[PDB]
Formats: sequence, structure tokens, C-alpha cells
Amino acid sequence: ADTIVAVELDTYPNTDIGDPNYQHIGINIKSIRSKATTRWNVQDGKVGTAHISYNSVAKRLSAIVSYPGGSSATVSYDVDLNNILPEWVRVGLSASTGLYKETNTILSWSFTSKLKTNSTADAQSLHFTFNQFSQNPKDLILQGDASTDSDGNLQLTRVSNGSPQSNSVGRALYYAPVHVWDKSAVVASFDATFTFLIKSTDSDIADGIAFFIANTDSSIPHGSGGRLLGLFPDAN
Amino acid sequence: ADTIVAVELDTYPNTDIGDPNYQHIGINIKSIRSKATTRWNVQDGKVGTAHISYNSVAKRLSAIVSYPGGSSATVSYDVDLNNILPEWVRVGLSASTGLYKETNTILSWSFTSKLKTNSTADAQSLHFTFNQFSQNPKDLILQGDASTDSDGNLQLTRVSNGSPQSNSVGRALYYAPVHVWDKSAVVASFDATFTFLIKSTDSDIADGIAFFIANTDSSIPHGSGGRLLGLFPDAN
Amino acid sequence: ADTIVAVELDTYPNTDIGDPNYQHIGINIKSIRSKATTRWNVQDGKVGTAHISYNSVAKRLSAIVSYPGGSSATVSYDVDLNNILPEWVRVGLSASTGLYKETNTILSWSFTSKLKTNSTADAQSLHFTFNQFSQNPKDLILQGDASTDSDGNLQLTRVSNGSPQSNSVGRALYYAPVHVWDKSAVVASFDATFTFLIKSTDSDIADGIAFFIANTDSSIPHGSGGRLLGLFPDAN
Amino acid sequence: ADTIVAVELDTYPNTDIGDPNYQHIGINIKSIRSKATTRWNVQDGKVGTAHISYNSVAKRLSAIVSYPGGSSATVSYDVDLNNILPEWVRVGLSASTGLYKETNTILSWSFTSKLKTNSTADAQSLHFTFNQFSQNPKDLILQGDASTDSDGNLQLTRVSNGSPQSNSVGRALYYAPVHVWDKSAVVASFDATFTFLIKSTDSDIADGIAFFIANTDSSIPHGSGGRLLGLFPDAN
Ligand SMILES: [Ca+2]
Ligand SMILES: [Ca+2]
Ligand SMILES: [Ca+2]
Ligand SMILES: [Ca+2]
Ligand SMILES: [Mn+2]
Ligand SMILES: [Mn+2]
Ligand SMILES: [Mn+2]
Ligand SMILES: [Mn+2]
Repeated sequence: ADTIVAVELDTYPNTDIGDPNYQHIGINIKSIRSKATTRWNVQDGKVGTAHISYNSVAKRLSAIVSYPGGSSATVSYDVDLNNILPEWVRVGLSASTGLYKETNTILSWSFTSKLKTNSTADAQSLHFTFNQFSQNPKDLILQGDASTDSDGNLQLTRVSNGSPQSNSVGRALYYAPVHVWDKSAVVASFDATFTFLIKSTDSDIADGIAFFIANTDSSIPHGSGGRLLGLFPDAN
Repeated sequence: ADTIVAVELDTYPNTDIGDPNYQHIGINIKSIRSKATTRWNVQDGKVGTAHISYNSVAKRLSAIVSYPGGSSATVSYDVDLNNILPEWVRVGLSASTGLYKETNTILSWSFTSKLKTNSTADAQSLHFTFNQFSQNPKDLILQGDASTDSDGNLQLTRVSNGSPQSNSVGRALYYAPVHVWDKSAVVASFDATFTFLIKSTDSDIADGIAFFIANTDSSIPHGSGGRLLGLFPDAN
Repeated sequence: ADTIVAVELDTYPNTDIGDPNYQHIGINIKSIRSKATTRWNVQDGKVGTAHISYNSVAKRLSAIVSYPGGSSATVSYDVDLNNILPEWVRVGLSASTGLYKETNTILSWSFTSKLKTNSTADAQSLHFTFNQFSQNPKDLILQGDASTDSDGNLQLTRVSNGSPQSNSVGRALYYAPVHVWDKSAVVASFDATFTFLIKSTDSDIADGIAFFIANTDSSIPHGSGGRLLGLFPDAN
Repeated sequence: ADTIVAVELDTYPNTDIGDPNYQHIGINIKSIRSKATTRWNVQDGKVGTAHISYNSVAKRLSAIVSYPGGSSATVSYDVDLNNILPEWVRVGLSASTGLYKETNTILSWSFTSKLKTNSTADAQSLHFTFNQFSQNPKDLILQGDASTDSDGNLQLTRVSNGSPQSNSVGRALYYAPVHVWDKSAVVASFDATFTFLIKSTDSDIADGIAFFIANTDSSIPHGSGGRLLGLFPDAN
């Protein structure tokens, strides 16, 4: 194993590691080389939204990221996550800056998980929403440079005096592990939404924000930085 | 006409109109001839469970039908429902018997609809669940022989002192119109669950149960008894 | 007669019918004469929030109303709504203006009701959420001057070209009847939230906004158009 | 020491420490001497259901525990719990047996927490349910003789060969901490439901099951066996 399924909001195109030659939105399955991508357009300074969906029966993993004004992108891949993921996982959001930098601010985050089966209702389920983040988020595993600011926002990557910083990595995970699958399960599904703010003084920006599902114990790998988005140790 | 999107639990093969020559489940888009079908075996006098899923980014409608033990069957179909469905709908369950008969008993019904936008705040959402039924469902629109018995179960087709009745048709729509898409719509989704109980003295049975989405004003069309499941005028 | 239980956001003190000599919130039971009120200070032009709660075990109906900043006011009244309401009801928001006028604008609304029994299977429940009102809400029964503006706001009372109008009443009820209690139920509970905007160029404003529960066929009673906030025929 | 709020399903009358001279249900504020108590008759061998509820405006913690008709016992106590509990807490279940014993089997558990210092699009929400417990629950902090059987039920007190043991303590806490209150808070609230099976072959039994919220690091106190329900070190 050692596993990651992520949805990447990729803000710098490294054509050498199979990024398309433009800012994009992608689906990652065990590799940084996105299994599917669509054209995205960052809009420096604006609050964006990301909606992610998967359903064990339809087996389509789809995401959509939107800025107000109608300008939005969708991508979906098409994969049986029962076979990829472990039964228990932790969900999270992570982000990185490179030589080029940006704010990777999360203003809000929601997530639903259902393990229904039979005789209906719910064998197991989880829901959390955060619309403000506590100064001391006791239900989040903060990793690397991930902090909450005095605004009740989650700064995945470092920010000094209104300014982003180079070579930063932050991840935040939901404290509780999530039972994404069981042998006796009929359906499994999850839905995740988060709002983000990517801003910088420069027009050149790096490297992106991603939402990820991983193993319970998962921590920031080794060559995680820049364009590995805190997710993978190599570009394979 | 009536614009019906339906998920059928078809208990009797009408091969003359494209039914596979076996009990099955189907995704129907504007026609009784399922746009997708999957073999399904009825367990007489047992409690089944059905789960229905749609997400407007995935654009795939899927459905699962399952009995305790393991027995289950899935079906899905790729369709942009935005292009099939009107801004406003009502949802419901329908059922019918022919010369051959069955109990078409609902023991529980759940529904979720989210019209999404640029945040974790849903533009519009609706969620109802019924785990037993009121003797006078003022929130249900009962059509045909649909009714609720002295147990709090919804009997869509008739029942006289135990035994089911022939040539019967029953529908129950939820009272509130459901907002299935706006303009400001970034994502629209819905999910539906119901537990059922199909029972007869005779081994050969007809005709089935269905979940449907229709124009709000929809009623049972003329001559849609038996093999048309109370959804369609003709078999075109 | 119309059976009404309401929570009032009374923006004008009519001391002649039992209003305290100040702007206040109140819990009304079968009467515009509030069973418990608390001092409330309207903030002109500011968006406020109210939260309403009840639970058949606790048998306390409480409300809280807050503006951004700090200012909040709560009121609470002990009552068994089993004895007061019909088994089936409808929930709405109503508003009125008198000689003096104000905008009674709703920007968001949501309602959970649960009927609980021997499970976590809610016996029955309903949940709807509005954050933007479509230009033509088929899920709302609009009465009196109530309509939806081109912003996706709900103007319970008339507003012409930015200016609110006098002698205006509006009500807006959710389409579906709510099952508020069943005899076989064990706990029955509801919660409501809505966000509002009272504005006016005059410092002197009237009359207020209400959230109410009522018999299903409840309509705006005759001559109920000012201090009676579209709820009551008279002042008893 | 541990800061503890609990609802006790007390199955043995310890009259030398303030228990009423019968079986009962009770509200515990930082002591096993319940602030309010109500008569409750344990029905041996039967799945009972318990619902707990609180809202920070009402300041009224109510509980209701019952069995298939009638036959239901209720207790409440007015209290500002947000001046009693730490900002962040953990929610859990605990049970104990003495010389006399019983099964304290949990079949289902659900919980909701809402912290709206907001305008409904919660600042912070958490919801979870289990209707079957996994044979290895990564998302429960198991603390006693508390394990989960092969039935998908949670045995809070030890059971050998279908038979309950003497002198057993067990507790299960949800993994994620819960943000019960913040300085910027307008309303907080919570609801829990669980279903339980108290069974024994001995005509006398002990000691009971409890729902509880305590500090995030709470663990089994030291004299907490038997009559102290795994909750308290002494009986003050
Ligand atoms: Ca990149
Ligand atoms: Ca057929
Ligand atoms: Ca008044
Ligand atoms: Ca005791
Ligand atoms: Mn990429
Ligand atoms: Mn068919
Ligand atoms: Mn008043
Ligand atoms: Mn006691």
C-alpha cells in the first residue's frame, strides 16, 4: 500500500512531471501524475469553493471548483475506491508553496461519510463542518506549517504580516478516523466541501491546495514540498 | 407530457416492450423501456432496501437493491439530468399489479436534495425521512389505491385481509415541490432510500415498485396500470 | 379560529395592547399578548439572526436574536405544545408595517423537525434550508404583499425602489405540512433559523417579523395588518 | 480532577449515597448524587432507547428513556452547562457491575453538536452515528472492559460465554474532541440517542449505564467501580 487519493487544485504547471501546460484541477490516485485533469483558472484574491463527491455504487469520483461569477471547472475519474483505500482512513487538506508563493487559506470545510448497508438508516456515519477555525483546533491534526490565524481561518501554509512565504508545507486532518468501508457494507459514500483563498502580490504563484484521503497514521512525506503538495515523496 | 425519471424494481418480464426476460431493476429516462437494466431476484416476503444516487458533476444516476444476507444488484446510467428535468419537481413512489399480484409495501422512505452554490451554505436543501407512516399522511399526496395501514406501512397497491389485489395502481408523492436546479446552481445532488416488502401466495407475481421524479403537477396517466407501473401513458 | 404559536421580533411598542415600552422579542401563545418578552434593540440596516428551539421533553420554547458585534437577546417560555397545536401544522414567517414602515427582508431560513421513537431511526422528520430564494418559490405558500426580489431575498412586506411601504402585510409558509407530534411518538422537536434585515430612513419603525407554527390552512386573518403582525384577528 | 456531566441509567439503589430507594434515571452534574432523579423500571432482556438533549438558550438538560409502549421515564434539570464544562470536551458511554451483574450492551449510538456563534451555516458542527459497531473501532477510545462483540454490538462490561461478569468497568469515548462552547458563541446545543440491552439471569442486578461529557483527556477514575458508574473517584 500507502495510499493517497486526493483532489488537487494545481496552481503551477510542472510539464516535466506530467502537469498540463496551464493551471489546472486534477484527480490523484496514488501518484502526483493526475489520473484526470481539467483546465482551471486561479483568480488571485477571491474566495473559491470546492465540492467533492464519490459514491461506491456509481464509482465516479468527481470534483468541481468554483469562483463566484459562474466561472467553474469540473473533473471526474472513474475508479473503485474500495480496492484502493483501506477500510479506515483520515481525511484532510494540505498545501505547499515553492520558490513562488501564495496564501493557501481555508475559510471553511465540510465532510460527510456514510456507511449504510441494509435495513436502511445508518450503520455508521460522520459529518463535520467548520465555518470558523478555533485558535486551538483540538479536533484537527495540524502538520507542518499549518496553523489557524486570528481571523478564524486555517492557514495551511505560512503567512507573515499579510505576506505568504516560500517553501512552506502544511496539512490538516480531521482528528477522528473514518470508516470508509466494511465487508458487510452495501453502499459507501463521502462528500467534501471547503472554501479557499489563494492570493499573492506576484502573478506567478505556486503550488496549490489539495483535499486528501489517506491511512490513519499518514504524515507529511519527505520530498513533499513545492509541487508534491505535501502528498507524495516522489513524482512517480 | 409528464416528464418521468424513474428507477424501477420490475418483478415481471414484459419482453414485448424491451423488458429483459427476467426480474430486474432499471433506470428509465422518459420511457418504460429502461435505458439500463440489471438482473435482480425478488425474495418473496422479505424486507429489501433500495438506494438511489445522483450528483450533477458526476452526471451518473445509479441505484442499488439489496436483501439481508448478501444478495444485491446495481445499475447506473450516465445522463445530464439538467437537460431532462424541469427546474421544479416532486418525488414519489409508485407500484402496480396486473392479473398477477404482489404486496407493494413501503416500510420506510428517505430523501435528500441539495442545490449547491459558492459555499458550504446550501442554496437550497430538503431532507425528509419516514420510518413509519402516519395513518393520515398530510405531507404525502396519495394517488390511486395508495394508502397507509394499521401498522404505519405504505400500501401502494391494495391489500384485503392479508392477500394483495389484481389490477391495482398506487403512487405517493411528497407534498413539497423539490428545487432540482437553479441558474446560480454549481452542483445539484439527490439521494433516496426505501425499504420494501413484496409478498404473494402465488410464485408468479407482477408488476413492481418504482421511485420517480416528475413535474410537480403529475398524476397517474391514463392506462398506465400493471406493466406500465403508473408512470407512462403508452409503452413507447 | 387560527391556532397560532409564534416568536415575534416586535419593532414598535404598542403599550395599549400589552407591549413593553421598548423594542422586544416575544413568545406568543394563541395571542398577540406575549407570554414572555425581553428587551431587544433593533439595529437599522444591519443583518440579524434568530434561533428558535423546542423539544417535547424539555417543554421549553426558547428564542435568541443576535446582530453581528455582540448584542443578543433571549426569551424562553415553559409550555407543552402537545396541548396547544394540532397534530399537523405549517411553519411560516410573517411581517407587517403600520403607519410607520420598515423593510422586513429575509435572506435565509431553515427548519428541522423530528419525531423520535425506539431507535435512531427518526420515526419521521423534515429538514429544509433556504439561503437564496428563487424568483418563484414553488415550495412556499406566499400570502399578502410577500414576494421574492431580484437578489434572491424574500420581502414579506412591500418595498418600492429601495423604499419600504406602509400598511403592508406578508406571510410565507413552507408548502409541506409538518407532523409536529404523533400519539405514538416519544420525543418531538423542532429548530428554526432565519436571517433578517430591518431598514428604514426613519428612526421610528414598525412593526416586526414573526416565525410561526399554525393549523395547516392558516391564512392571513381579517384586519391583522399592523401591531398584529399578520397573525391575529384581534388583540385578545 | 475530571469535570463530568452525565445521564445515569441507575439499576441498583445505593441509598447510603443519595440514591432514591428504587431503580431510576438521573442527571449528574460533577457528582454521583444526581441533581434530579426519576423513577425508572428496568425491563430485563429488552432493548431500551435513550434520548438526551440540551440547548444553551433553554439552559435545560432533559433525558428520556423508554421501551416499546408504554412505557417511558423522563428527567430534566435546569443548568447552564457552558459555565460548567470546558470549551472542548469528549462525549462517551460508561457502565459498571458490582457483586451483582448485568450486560450493558450498546446496540446503537448517535450524537450531534452544533456551535452556532454564527448565522446557520454553523461555525462548527459535528454529527456521528453507529447502528453496528465494528469489531475494531478506530474511532472509539475504548477504556474499560469495553470491547465490541461479534454481533456488532458494544459490550461496555465484560461478558463471558453469554454471561455478564462481576466487578467490571468500561467506557467508550468518541475519538474527535467536541467543541461545546466558544467565547464568540451565540447558541450551542447537543443531542444524543443510544439503544441498550440490560440482561441478566440473576433476579438482582447492577449497576447501570451512563452517557457523559467530560474533559478531553478523561479516563477511568480510581474508586469508580460498581456504584460510581466508572465516572467518579468518590461519592461527594
Ligand atoms: Ca504543480
Ligand atoms: Ca415489467
Ligand atoms: Ca408591537
Ligand atoms: Ca446506583
Ligand atoms: Mn497537477
Ligand atoms: Mn422493466
Ligand atoms: Mn409585543
Ligand atoms: Mn443514582
